[PDB]
Amino acid sequence: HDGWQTLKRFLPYLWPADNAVLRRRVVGAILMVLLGKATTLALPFAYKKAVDAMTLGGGAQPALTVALAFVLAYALGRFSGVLFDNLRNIVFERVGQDATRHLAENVFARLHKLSLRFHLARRTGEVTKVIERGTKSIDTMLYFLLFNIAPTVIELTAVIVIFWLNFGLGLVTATILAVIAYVWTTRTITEWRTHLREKMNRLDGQALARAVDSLLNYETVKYFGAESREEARYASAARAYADAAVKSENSLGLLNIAQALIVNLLMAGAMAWTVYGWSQGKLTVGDLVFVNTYLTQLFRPLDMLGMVYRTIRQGLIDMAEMFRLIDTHIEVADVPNAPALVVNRPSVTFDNVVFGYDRDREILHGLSFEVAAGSRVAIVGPSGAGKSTIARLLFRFYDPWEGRILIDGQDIAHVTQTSLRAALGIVPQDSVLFNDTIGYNIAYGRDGASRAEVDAAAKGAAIADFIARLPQGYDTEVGERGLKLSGGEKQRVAIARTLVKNPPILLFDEATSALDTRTEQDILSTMRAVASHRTTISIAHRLSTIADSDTILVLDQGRLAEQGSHLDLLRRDGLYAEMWARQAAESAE
Amino acid sequence: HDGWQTLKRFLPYLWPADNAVLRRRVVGAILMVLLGKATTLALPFAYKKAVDAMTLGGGAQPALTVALAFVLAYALGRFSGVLFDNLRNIVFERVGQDATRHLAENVFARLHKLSLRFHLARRTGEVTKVIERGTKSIDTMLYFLLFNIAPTVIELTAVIVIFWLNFGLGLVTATILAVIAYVWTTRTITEWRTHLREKMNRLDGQALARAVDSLLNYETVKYFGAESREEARYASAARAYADAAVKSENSLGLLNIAQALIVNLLMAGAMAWTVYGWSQGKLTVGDLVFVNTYLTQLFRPLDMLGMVYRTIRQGLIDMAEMFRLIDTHIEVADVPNAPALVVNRPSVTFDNVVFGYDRDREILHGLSFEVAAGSRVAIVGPSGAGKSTIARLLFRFYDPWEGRILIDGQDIAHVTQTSLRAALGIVPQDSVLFNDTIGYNIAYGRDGASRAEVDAAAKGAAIADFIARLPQGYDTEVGERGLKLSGGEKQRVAIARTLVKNPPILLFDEATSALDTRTEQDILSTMRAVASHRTTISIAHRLSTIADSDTILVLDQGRLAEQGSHLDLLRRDGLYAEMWARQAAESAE
Repeated sequence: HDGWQTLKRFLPYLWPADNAVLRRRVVGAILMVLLGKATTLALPFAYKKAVDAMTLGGGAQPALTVALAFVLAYALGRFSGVLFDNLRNIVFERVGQDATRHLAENVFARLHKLSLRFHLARRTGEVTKVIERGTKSIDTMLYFLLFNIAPTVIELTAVIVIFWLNFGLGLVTATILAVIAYVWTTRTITEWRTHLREKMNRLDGQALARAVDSLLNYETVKYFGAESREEARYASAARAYADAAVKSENSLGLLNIAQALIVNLLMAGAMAWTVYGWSQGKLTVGDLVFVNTYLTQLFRPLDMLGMVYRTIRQGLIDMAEMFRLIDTHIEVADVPNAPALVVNRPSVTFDNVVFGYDRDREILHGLSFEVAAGSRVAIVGPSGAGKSTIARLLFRFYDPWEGRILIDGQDIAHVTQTSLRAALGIVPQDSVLFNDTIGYNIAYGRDGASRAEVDAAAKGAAIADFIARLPQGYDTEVGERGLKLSGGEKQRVAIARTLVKNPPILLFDEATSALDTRTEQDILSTMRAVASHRTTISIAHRLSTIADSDTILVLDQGRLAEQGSHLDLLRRDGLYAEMWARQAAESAE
Repeated sequence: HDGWQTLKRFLPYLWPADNAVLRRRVVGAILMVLLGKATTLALPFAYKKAVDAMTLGGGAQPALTVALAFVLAYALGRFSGVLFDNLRNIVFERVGQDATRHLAENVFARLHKLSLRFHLARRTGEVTKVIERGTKSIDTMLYFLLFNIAPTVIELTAVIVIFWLNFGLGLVTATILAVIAYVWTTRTITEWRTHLREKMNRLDGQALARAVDSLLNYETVKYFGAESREEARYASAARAYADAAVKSENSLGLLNIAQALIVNLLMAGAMAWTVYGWSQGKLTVGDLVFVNTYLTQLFRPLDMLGMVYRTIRQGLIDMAEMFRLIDTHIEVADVPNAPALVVNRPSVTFDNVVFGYDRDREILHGLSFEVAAGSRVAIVGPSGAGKSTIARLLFRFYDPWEGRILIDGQDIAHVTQTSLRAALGIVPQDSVLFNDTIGYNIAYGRDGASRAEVDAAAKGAAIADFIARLPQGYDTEVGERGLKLSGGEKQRVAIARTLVKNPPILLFDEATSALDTRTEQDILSTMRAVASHRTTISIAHRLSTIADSDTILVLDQGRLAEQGSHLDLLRRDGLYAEMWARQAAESAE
C-alpha cells in the first residue's frame, strides 16, 4: 500500500500507449491547465500597466489608447482563464471516466474468471459494494488530485517567484508564513469539525429512532396514558440533537473567522508596505492594485487540503483493493497448450476419485465407474454420503485430490475449460432467473441463440403453452422486479436452457427435490423426452422418481456401495429396499 | 397552499411574543445582516479615496497618513464584513433550530392526540418520513430564504443606487441587463442540467444492478461459459453511464462559461466607460478600481436563484403538510366540562351498544349486559361474531353508534379520557416492547413508577427469576436492537405492566391465542393470581383455558347469544358443547 507503486500501476490505465485520442486528450488536458494558470497570473500585470499608464500621463498623452488596450486585455484575460478551466474539465472528464471504466472492466473480468471457492469465502454483495466504492472514490480522487493540487501548487509557486521579483524578501516570507498558518489552522479545525459532525449524526439517528418507535407502539402508548412521557422523551432527544447541530455550525463559523482573519492581516501588511514604498518613491501606484488583486485571487482555492489528504488516502485504499482483486490468481486453470476435448462417444469414467471441499474432511473416497454413452444412469444415497458434489466435480469447478475423471477416455483436467463446459448440461437443484425477460433466459444457453431454437426448446420442455398464456409472451419480464414463476415452471425454463445448449451429456442434480409430487409426475415424462439420445446422469432423492432408470449406482461415504438395476436391488433386499420402504412409509405418513 | 398565509401561520413560531431571548436573537440576526452588507458596500469607497489621495499628492503632502489610514480601513472593513456574516449565522442558527423544533413538537403532540382510525388509514412510516422531510426542508428553506435572498437583494439594490449616484444611467442599465440575462441563462441551463443528472442517475442504477446480478448467478454463469457475454453486458452499461456523466459535466461547463462570459463583458464595458470618463477629465483614477472591485464582489452570490425557487417550493409543500397535520381534528373527544370518572364499585354495563368499524358493515348489534365488580366474566364466540372489538370499544378508542357503555353507572363517553384509561387494564393479543431496557418496559405502566413497584410486579407475574437469569438484570436492553424475548416472557412483561398500572378492571384480549399449550397452562395460574380482587373480563379462543370462569357470555353477530356457567352450558348441550367438542377433536387431531 504505497502511493508510488500504486499509482505507477495505475499509470498505464491512464496512459495506454494504445489509444492516440486518449493520449492526445490527456496532453490537451495538461495544456489547458497550464494555459489557464498562465493567463490567470498574467492578467493583473496588464492591469498594473493600465493604472501606471493612466497615472503617468505627463509622458504618455494617448492614455486613452494605452489604458483602454490594457484594460480590455485584463477583462479578456479573466474570461479566458475561466474559459480554459472549463475546457480542461471538458477534455479531461472523458479520460477519467474511461480510465475508471477500464479498471472496473478488468476487475470484473478477473472476478468472473476467478474460482468458485472465492465466491464462497466472501459475499457477492461485499464484492460489488467494494467495486462501486472503488470506481466512485477513484473518480473523485483522480479529479481532485489532478485538478486542485497541481494548479494550486503551480499558482502558489508562481506567486512566490513573482513576489521574489519586483519586491523584497519580506513580502515573500510574509506570504509563505500566511499560507503555512492558514493551511495549519484549517487542517486542525476541520478535524475538530468532523468529530463534531459524527457525534451530531449518531445523535440525530437516535432521535429519529425514538420518534418512529413511539409512533409505532401507539396502542400501548394509549393503553397507559404515557403521551406526556413520550413527548418529553422526544423533546429531550431533539434538544440534544439541536445542541450538536449548533456546535457544528460554531465549528464552521470559527473556520471562516480564522481564514478571513489571516488573509486580511496579510493584505493589510502587504498594502501598507507597498504604500510606504510608494512614499519613498521606489514603487508606482499600480503595485498597490497589483498585490490587491493577487491576494484575493490567491487565497481562495487553498481550503481543500485537509479533505484532499483524506480523499487521496481513501482512493489509495480502493485502488489497492481493486489491484489485489486483479492479482488474485485462479486456483483451477487450464494446462498450457490445452487440447480441445473431442467427443465421439460421450462416455464417462470416474477413476479412484478423491475429493473433499476442504482438506480436513474427505468426502469422496473410492469412486471408480464407467457410464456408457446413451444410457440412463442413476446416483442415489443418504444425506450423509454426499451425493451433491458429483455435478460440481464433473464441471471441473474443483479438481479432485487424487484420481481422475475421463470423458471419452480423455482427462477433463487436461482439456480446455470452455469445451468441457460446452459438452455438458445441468439442471440445478435451485433454479435461478436473471432479472430480464423470459425469452432471454431461454436464449441464455447459447451465445448466438436463435428464436427457432428458442421456441424449439419451448415446445421440447412443454412450456410453449405457458409462453402462449403470458401477456407479453416471450417478452414478459420475469424474476425479481418482474413476474414471479412457480418452481415447476422454473425447472421447465432450466430444461429449455439445456435444450438450447444441446449437449450429449446432461445431469439432473436433484431436479425434483424441491418440487411437489404433481409437478414431479408431470416433469419425469418430460425428462424422459429429453432423454431420447443423450447420455443422461440423474441424481435424485426419491427413488420412485428414479425407479425407471437403466441402472442405479448407490454411493456411501465416497464409495461406490451398490450397483445394478432396480429389480436386482429390490431383489437383493438390502439398503436399497430399506430406503425404498422408508420412502414408502414416509410418503404414506 | 399559498406562501402568504403559510408563512403568516409560521410567523408566530419564529416570533413567539413569549421568549425575549428569541426576539432579541432574531433582531440581532437582522442587525448583523444589515451591518455586514453595509460594511461590505462601504469598504471600496474608502479604497477609492485611498487611490485618489495617492494620485493627487500635489495638494495633499501627508499622503502617507491619508492613504495608510484609508487602506487599513479597507482591510479592516473586509475582515469586518466576513465577521458579521459569520456572526449572523451564529446568532441565527439557534433560532432556526428552535423554530423547527417547536413545529415538530407540536405536530407530534397533535399526532399522538389524534384518533386511532388515522393510524389505520395511513402508515406510521409515511408519517415519520413526512415529518423528518418536513423539518429538514423547513430548516434549509428558512436558512436559504433569510440568508441569501434578502442580503443579495439588498446588495443588488444598493449597488444599483450607488451607480445611479456618481455615474450616468448607462452603467445602471448595463448592470441591470447583465443581471437579468445572467439569472435567465442560469435558470435555463440549470433546468437542463437537472434533466441530464436524473437520466445519469437512473442509468447508473441500471449498470450497478446488472453488475451485482451477474456476480450473484456465478454458478449458472460458469455453467454456460457466458463470461464474455456478461463482460460485454457490463461494459455496455458502464459505457452508457460514462457518456451520461460526460454530458452532465458538459452542462456544468457551459454554465460556468456563460456566467464568466457575461460578467467579463460587463466588466470590460464598465472599465472602458470609466477610463474614457477619466480621459475627458470628469472622473478620477479611483473610479476604475471602484467599479473593478464592485463587479467582482457583486456577481458571485447570484447563482443560487434557480435552486432557491425549487427549495422554497419544497419547503412550502412540507410546511403545508405539517400545518394540515396540525389542523386535522380528532374524531373522538372529551365533552366540554368532562367530569372525572369516579369508581367505588367497578361495575360494567353494556346497553344496546351498536358498533362497526365502518358504517357499511355493522358488527355489534344488540349487546346489553352487566358485569358485577370482583367477578370473573368471560366472552367467547366464533371467528365471525367479532369478539375482538370489545376491548377497543371499552377503551373508548371508538365511540359506539348507538347504545352506551357505563362504568359504575356512569357514561364513559361522558367522562375524562385519562381517568377512564387510568381505571382500566389490558393484556393485548400481540405484545409489543419498546427498543429500550426491560426495566423501563416494566415501569412503563405508571409515569412515576417506583422500583419497589417494579420488582413487586416482577414477582407478581413470576418473572423475577427471569430477571435474575438475565446478565444485566433489569437493565438488559430488549426488543429490537436488543435481546429478543419469547412469547410467554413477553406476556409476563405485559402482566407486570398491568400490575404497575394497578386497575380495578382488567381485560385479557386473547392473551393466550398465540401461545403454546405449556406456556398457556403455566400462565393461567398467574392470571388467576392477578384475578384475586379485581374485576376481570377475559376474552379467549380456547374454551378449556376459560373453563374455570364464574360465567361465560357467548356472543354471536353482535348479539348476546348465550349466558351462564360452564356446567350450565355443557348441560344445555348447545353451540357451546359443539364448540367444546370441536376444540377437543381439533386438539386430539
